[PDB]
Amino acid sequence: VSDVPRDLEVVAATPTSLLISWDAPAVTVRYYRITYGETGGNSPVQEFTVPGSKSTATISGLKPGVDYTITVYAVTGRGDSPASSKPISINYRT
Repeated sequence: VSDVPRDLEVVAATPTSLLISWDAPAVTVRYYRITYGETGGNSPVQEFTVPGSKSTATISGLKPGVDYTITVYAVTGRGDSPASSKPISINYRT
């Protein structure tokens, strides 16, 4: 029944890459969408999707010491009614 991402935390931080790790439900999750970009910007860095099969993912192309806002869109869906999940976002300085 747990259909809400959790344990969103940072495992490690390299001088040129960050490793984030959250959680994927047990239901049939089509795909996820992780977008990131500095707060108060006119052009977000970027974003990418995944079969929601992996609960972790590596990212690169950022900068140390800077307010970072990440947002994860858990898109499940079944066969018709677009079950718009509950996208959530959190601010964190990395």
